[PDB]
Amino acid sequence: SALVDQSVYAMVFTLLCSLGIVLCLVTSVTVEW
Repeated sequence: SALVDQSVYAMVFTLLCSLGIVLCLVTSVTVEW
């Protein structure tokens, strides 16, 4: 969509990044525990 939905596309990207960061923490700790 760089050459052309939403306007601020980074909000969902940041939320997806936060989900990825949070999920990485959850996966690592659970395996160790």
